[PDB]
Amino acid sequence: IQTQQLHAAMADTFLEHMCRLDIDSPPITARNTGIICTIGPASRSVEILKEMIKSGMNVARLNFSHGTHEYHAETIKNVRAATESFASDPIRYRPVAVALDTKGPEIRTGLIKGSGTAEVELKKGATLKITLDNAYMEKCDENVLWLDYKNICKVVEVGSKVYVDDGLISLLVKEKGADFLVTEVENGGSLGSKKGVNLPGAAVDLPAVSEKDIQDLKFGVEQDVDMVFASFIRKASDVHEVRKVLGEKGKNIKIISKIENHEGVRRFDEILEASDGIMVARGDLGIEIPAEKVFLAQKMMIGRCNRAGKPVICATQMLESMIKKPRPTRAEGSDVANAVLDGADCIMLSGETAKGDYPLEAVRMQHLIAREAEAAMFHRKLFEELVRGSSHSTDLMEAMAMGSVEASYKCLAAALIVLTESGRSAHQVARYRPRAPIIAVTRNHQTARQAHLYRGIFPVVCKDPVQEAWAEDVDLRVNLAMNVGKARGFFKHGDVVIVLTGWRPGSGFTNTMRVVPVP
Amino acid sequence: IQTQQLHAAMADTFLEHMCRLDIDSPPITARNTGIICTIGPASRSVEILKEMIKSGMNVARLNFSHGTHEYHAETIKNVRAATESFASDPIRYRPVAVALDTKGPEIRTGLIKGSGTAEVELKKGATLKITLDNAYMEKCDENVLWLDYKNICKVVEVGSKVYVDDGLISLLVKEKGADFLVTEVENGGSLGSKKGVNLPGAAVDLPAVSEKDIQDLKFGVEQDVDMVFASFIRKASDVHEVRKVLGEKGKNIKIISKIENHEGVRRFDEILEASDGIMVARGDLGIEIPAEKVFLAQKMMIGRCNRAGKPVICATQMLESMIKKPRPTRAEGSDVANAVLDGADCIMLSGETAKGDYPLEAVRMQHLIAREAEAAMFHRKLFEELVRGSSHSTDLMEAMAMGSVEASYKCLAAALIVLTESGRSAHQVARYRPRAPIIAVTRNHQTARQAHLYRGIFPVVCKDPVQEAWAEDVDLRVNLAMNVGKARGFFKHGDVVIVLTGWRPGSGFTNTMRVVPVP
Amino acid sequence: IQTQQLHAAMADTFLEHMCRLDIDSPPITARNTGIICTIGPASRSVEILKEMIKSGMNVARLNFSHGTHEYHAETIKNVRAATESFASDPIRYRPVAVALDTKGPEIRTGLIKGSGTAEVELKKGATLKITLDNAYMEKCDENVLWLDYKNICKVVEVGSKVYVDDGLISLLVKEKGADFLVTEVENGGSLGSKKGVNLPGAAVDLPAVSEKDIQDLKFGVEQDVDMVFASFIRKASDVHEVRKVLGEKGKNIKIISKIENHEGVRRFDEILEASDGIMVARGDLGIEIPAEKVFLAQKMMIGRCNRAGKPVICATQMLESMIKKPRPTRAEGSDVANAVLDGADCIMLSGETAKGDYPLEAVRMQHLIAREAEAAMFHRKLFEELVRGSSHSTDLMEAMAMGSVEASYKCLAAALIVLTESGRSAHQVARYRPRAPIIAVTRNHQTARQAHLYRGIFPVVCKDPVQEAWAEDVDLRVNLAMNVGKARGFFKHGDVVIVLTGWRPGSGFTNTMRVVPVP
Repeated sequence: IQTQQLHAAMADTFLEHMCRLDIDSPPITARNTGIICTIGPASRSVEILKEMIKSGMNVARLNFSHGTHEYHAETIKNVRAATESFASDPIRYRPVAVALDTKGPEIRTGLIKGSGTAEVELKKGATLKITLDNAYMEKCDENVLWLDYKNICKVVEVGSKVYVDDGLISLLVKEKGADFLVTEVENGGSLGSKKGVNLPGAAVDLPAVSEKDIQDLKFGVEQDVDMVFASFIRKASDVHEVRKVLGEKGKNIKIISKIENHEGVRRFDEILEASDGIMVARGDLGIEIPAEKVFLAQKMMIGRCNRAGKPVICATQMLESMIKKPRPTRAEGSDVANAVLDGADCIMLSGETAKGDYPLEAVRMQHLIAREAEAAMFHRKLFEELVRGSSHSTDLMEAMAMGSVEASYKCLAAALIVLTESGRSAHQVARYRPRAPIIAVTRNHQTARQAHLYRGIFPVVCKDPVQEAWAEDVDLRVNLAMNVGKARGFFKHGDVVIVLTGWRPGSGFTNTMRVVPVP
Repeated sequence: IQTQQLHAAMADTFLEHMCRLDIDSPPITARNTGIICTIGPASRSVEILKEMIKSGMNVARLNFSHGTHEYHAETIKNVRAATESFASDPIRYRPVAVALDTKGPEIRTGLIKGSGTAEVELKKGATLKITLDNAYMEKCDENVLWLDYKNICKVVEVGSKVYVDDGLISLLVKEKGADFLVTEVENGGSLGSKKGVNLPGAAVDLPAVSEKDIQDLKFGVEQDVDMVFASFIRKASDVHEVRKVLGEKGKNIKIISKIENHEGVRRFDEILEASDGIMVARGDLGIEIPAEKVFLAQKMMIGRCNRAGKPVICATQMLESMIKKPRPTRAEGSDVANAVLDGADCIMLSGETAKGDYPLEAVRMQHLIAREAEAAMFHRKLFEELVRGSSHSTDLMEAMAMGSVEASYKCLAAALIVLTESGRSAHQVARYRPRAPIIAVTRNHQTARQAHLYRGIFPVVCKDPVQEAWAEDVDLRVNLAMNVGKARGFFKHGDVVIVLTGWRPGSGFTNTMRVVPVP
Repeated sequence: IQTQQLHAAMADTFLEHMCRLDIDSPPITARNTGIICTIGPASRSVEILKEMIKSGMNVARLNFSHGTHEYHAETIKNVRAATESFASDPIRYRPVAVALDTKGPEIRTGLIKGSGTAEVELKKGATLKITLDNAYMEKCDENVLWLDYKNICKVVEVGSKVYVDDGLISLLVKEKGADFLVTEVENGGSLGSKKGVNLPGAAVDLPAVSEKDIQDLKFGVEQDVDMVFASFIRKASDVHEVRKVLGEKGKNIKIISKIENHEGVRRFDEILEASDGIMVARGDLGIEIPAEKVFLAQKMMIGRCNRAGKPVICATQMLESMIKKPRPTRAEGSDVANAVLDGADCIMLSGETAKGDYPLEAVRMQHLIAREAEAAMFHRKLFEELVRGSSHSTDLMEAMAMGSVEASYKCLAAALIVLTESGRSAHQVARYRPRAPIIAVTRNHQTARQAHLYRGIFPVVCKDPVQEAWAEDVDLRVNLAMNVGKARGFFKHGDVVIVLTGWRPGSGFTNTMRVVPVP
C-alpha cells in the first residue's frame, strides 16, 4: 500500500484510476487548494481570526452588499492585527490576503415595518403586490412588498417569476401595473427584510459599477486590498469598467470576475480574457439559470480556466449545513472533494464562517477534504492534457514549468521551491499541476498574499536584507524555504526537492533548475 | 450548437470534454439513472404514490429499522395499488420495484421518559453515563443513557468516541465500568429517543442476520419483494447468510449489499463477487470512516462495480435540505450530478421522501439533474476504458452488447430495443453505457421490476399472449417497444433504432441485431 | 503463449505492443492483403498462371507501356483460361481481377542501332548530346541519344539533371541548343534502348490521356477489365479525363490513380476524392522527388486513404532481388511487412513476376510476410483512431460495420460473412480493419473480382439460382460461405462467426447481424 494515492496514480485509464482509490492511503501534510473565508459577526474577533489563520484560512473576504465602510475598516484592521501577531517568527508567519467582494446590480426587498408580525409567513396561492412607490419602502408585509429596482415593470412580462430570499420564494407575475405588479405567491414561505430578488429571463439594465461600487472600490484601493471579487460580470467591458475605477493606484489589485448569470456564461471567454481569475458564484447562478444546469457551467469554467492558466474559485453553499451543525452532510463532503477534483484553485466558506456557529470546524473540513481530493487527482493524464492544451505556446517559463513539474513527477519531489518577486514564475509551475507543494519565496508582500489564488503555492515572505552577492542572496532564500518546509513538515532532511531560481540578478524568469536533497 | 452535449462528446481529451460543456445543450427526454424512493408517512398515500410514479420513482424502498410488519404490508399494498392503477394502458404502464432495506447490526438509544423535558439538550464538557442496565431503558435523559448493544463495554477503550444521532453527537469514553461507561459530551446537542449509535474503531460482534432479520426477510419473500438492501455487510459470508434465509422461494430476489463500514470497504471485492449489486451507504460509512475519505470509497466502489457489470446505488443525503425547503443547495445539486457522472446506476431519496415536506419536488429534481449529468458523460472514453476492463472475456452477449453500443454511438440511435425475459441480455447492453435508452420488452414481471437496478433500461411489460410464429411474436414485442418509445417521446417515426432479438425461439441470448427506422 | 499475436494485441501502448511481438506466435491461415502480379514473359503461361493463382495471386496487372494489343488480349485470354480451370469446384474457385496499367506521359530513349557495341557503357564526365532530330531515332549511342519528348528543350534549364533507366543514369544539362542539349554524364553506366527518362523539377506539358491512352483504355473496356491503374495523375481533372474515355460502358471499371510525381502528392487530396483508390508508385515517385522523402509520401497516402475508406496499393521493388535470387534481402522483407503494417490494401509484384526467374517464389513470400504483418497490427488502437477519423459521419452501414468489427474483436470471430452484390457493404467492414477474414458472398462477378482491392475480403461467387424465399436464399449463400471457410481452413465446426445480411429482399444495406457458431 503506497501513500498519497500513488497506486491509483499509476493507472493507465481513468476507470482504473477510480478503481484504485484507497481510503487507507494517507495524503501528505500539505494542502494546495486555497480556502477563502467570508468574514462576519461570527469571525471578526482577532482571537477567532488567529484560530482561523492557524486552521488554514488564506484569504479573508469582505462582502460589500452589507456593512458600513467603518465596519469594514475595522474588519481589515483586525484581520491585519491577527496576521501580524505571528509576524514574529518568519518561519511560522503566514500572509493572509484580503478580498473586497463587491455589491453588484443587486435588487433587494424593503424593510418589514410589520414588526408586530412575528414571521411574515407568505402562503401559497395568496396574492402579493409589489410596489416601487417608496412609502411602503419600510412598511413591507405579506400584502405589499417594496423593492430596489425601479425599472422592474419595464423588464418583466405578465407571467414571469420573481425570486426572493435566494429563490426560495417564487412569485408569478399575474398582473402588471404602471409602477407595481400584482403577483401570486407560487412558493409560500416566510419573507424577511432586505432579501435579494432574482429575475431569471429578465433584462436587468442595472450597471456593473454603480456609485456605491465606485466608492467601495476606492475604499478598497485605500485600505490596500489584494484582490477584488466583482459581482455580476456580463461582459469584458464590465471588467474594464471595474479596472478603470481602480486606476494606477489599483494597478496591482487582481480583478476576479464573478460569473453568476447566463450572460457571463455566454460571454465567459471574453470575460476570462479580460480578468485576472474567475469565481463560479453558484448562489445566483443557480437561481439565474436552471439549478440542474449549474454543474455544467462550473466544470466548463474550471476546465477552461485550468486550460488558460487563470485562478478559478468554486463558491457558495459548500458546507452550509455547518452553519448550525458541527459536521457536514454526505452531499457537502462530495461537493468539496469534487471542486478540487474539478481543478478549482480556491474553495470558499461564506455563511459557514460569516455568522455560523462552527466557523473553525468548517475551515478544517474544507482543509481535510481538500487535502484528500488533491491526492485523488489523475496528475499524469491531467498534465498530458494540460501540456496539449498549451501546444501553441513556445514560452520559456512555461517550458521551465512543464519540465520542472515533469521532473517532480519522476523523482517524487517533496516540493518545488520558486524564488519569485512578481509571482509570475511560481504561477506557471502551479498551472501544470505538480503533486508536491510549491514554496514561493518572495520579498514582495502583495505577491505573497495574492499567490493564494493559485493551487499549490505556499507563499513565504523573506524578511532579510538583500545580499551583495546574488548567489548568497539566492541561497539565503533557498534556506528560508527549506527551514519552512521542515518546520511545516512538508519534507525532512534527505528528501528531494526541485529548486527553480534565476541564473543572474536580471534573469527575466526562473531559468535554472536543480534537484537537491533537503539539508 | 448540438443538443444533448454532442459537441463535448467529440473531444479528444477529458479537459476538452469539460471545456465544452454547454448549459444551452438540451438533454434528451429519457432519463437513464434509476431513482429509488424511501417510503414514509409523507408518501404512503396511494394518491401521492401515483404522483411519485408519474414523477419517475422507480423502486419503492422499505426501511425495516422502523415499523411493524403490518405497517409495511399496507405500504406494499398501497404501492401495488398505485402501480396497477395505470395497468390499464400497457403503453403507459410503469412497473415499480419494491425493496426491503434490512435493519442491520444497529445499536440504538433507549426511550427518553424524561418527557417533562422539552428538549434533552446535552451540553459540551458535561458528563453522561451509559447504562446497559435496562431499568433506565425507558428513563433515558441527559444524565443516564441506555442502549441496545449489550457487549459495548467489551468493545470500547477508555478514550474511544461514541456517535449518537448520526454522529452529530460525540462522546468521549472517560471511564469504563463493568456494565456502564462514564462518558463526557464532546459534542453537545439535543438527543432524542431510539437514536442510532456508531462505534468507529470498535469491533462490533453483532451478527449480520439476526432473528429480527430472519423474520423481516421471510416476510420479504412472502410479500414477494424484488430486491433486498442488506445493511452492514462486512464479508462475503454475510451475503451467503442473507441468501440462505431467502432460500429457494427467494431464489430470484436480488441481494444488494450495503457497504457502510470499513471492513466492507476492505473486503469490498469479495462482497461484490458474492452480491447482485452494491449500495454506497454514505450515512454510516461517513461516521464509520473519516468523512473526508468517503468520496474516495464511493468512486472506488462505483468504478469497480461499473467495471464488473454489477448495479451500484449511491445513497443518503443527496437532496436533504429539501426535507424542509423546496429547492436544494448548490452542494446538493453537484452531489447528484456527480454520482451519475461517477457511473451510479441508481440514486436514492430517503428523508426527502419518507417524511419530508417536498416528496415530489425532490423526485423531479433527481430526475432533472440525472437527465443532464447523463448527457455530460464522456461515453467514447468510458466505453473504450470499459471495453479494455473486460479484455479477458470472449463472451458472446458481451460482444453483441459492445457491438450494439458501438453501432448506436455511430448512427446516433434514438434507443436500443432488447427483447428479453430473464433480463441478462438487456443488462449487458446497459453495462457498456450506450447514450440512448434501452427499452427492455419482457413478459416476465420480476424481470421488468428488477431491471430498474441498471442504468438505461426502460422496462416494458408485454401483456399479449404468445404467438405460434416466433417472428410474429418478435414483431409483436418490437412494435410494443416502438409504440411506447413514441408515446414517451423518446423517438418519432423516421428515427433510427438498434434492435436486439433472438434468431429462433431457443437462442440463448440476443444474437441478432438490426438497425431499423421507427415506423 | 497466445497465437496470432493476441498478447501484443492486449497492450496499452504502442511501445508495449512492439515489445510483445513474438516470432513464436503463429498467424492464422487467412491472408487479407491482396497480392497484385505484373504479367510478363515469365508468367504468361496458363500453367504458370494456375500455379500463381494457387499461390495467392489476386489481380493480374497489364503494363501498357509495353506490348501490342494482340499480345495483351492473349494474356487476358490465358489469365481467364487459368482462372476458369478451377471454375468446376465453386468451393475452390477463386476469382482473379485483371488490371490495365496505363502508359502515361512517358518519355523514353530511342533505339541503339549501335548494335556492334556489346554494351553502350557511358562513362563519367563524358559528354553526350541529346537530339530530338529523329534520324538518330534508331541510331542511339554513347555519343548521340534521341528521345520521345519533343518539348524537352523548352522545359529544361542549363544545369538541370536528366534521369535515364530508372534514374540510374544522371546527366547534367551543360549546354542547350534549339533542338538538342549538350549534356555531361554525371553517372556513368551502360544505357539500353527505349529506357525511361525523368525530368525532376521540369514542367512536362505532356497530357495524362493521349491518343495511345485513349486506345488502350477503349481496348480495356472491350476486353472487360476490372480496374485501371492510371499513370502520372497530377490532378482531379486527369481522373475525370480517364473516366470520360471509359464512358458508360466503363461505368464500373474502378479508376486507381497512380501518384508518381510531386504534383500528385501536392494535389493528393483532390485526386483521392476523384479516384476509386490510389497507388503509391514508388518507382517514378522516387526519381521525381528525393528518394529520402518517399517513405513520407507513402505513409501520408496510406494513412489518408485508410482514413477515407479508399483502397491503396503500395508498389514497385518490394522483393526485387528475387528477379535473379530465390530469397529476398533483409531490407525487402521489412519493406513488405511495413506496407501491411502501414495499412496498404494491396501490395504488388512487377519485375519479380513479369520476367524474373522466381515468379512463384516471389508470390509466396509476399503471401508469407503479408500474413505475419497483418497479425502484428495494433487493431484496438487502429480501430479507435479510425472510428475517430470518421466522427462526422452518422452512416448506417458504417455503423453496422463498426459494430460488427467491434463484436468480432470481443468474441474473436473466425471471420465475418457479408452477403453483398454491389460490394459496398463488405467494403465498409474492411475499412474498420477487423482481424478476421471477411468472406464476401456475391452472385455479381465484377464485384467479386474488384473486391480484391480491399484488405480482408475473400470474395466468393455463388453460382446457384435465386430462391423464391429470401430466407432460403440467404441461408443458401451463408452455407456457401461456411463450406468455403471450412474448405480453406479459416474455421472449423464450432467456431464463431459474425454474419451480416439484409433483413428483407430490398434492404439497401447489410442491416442485420448475427453471431453464429460454424456448423
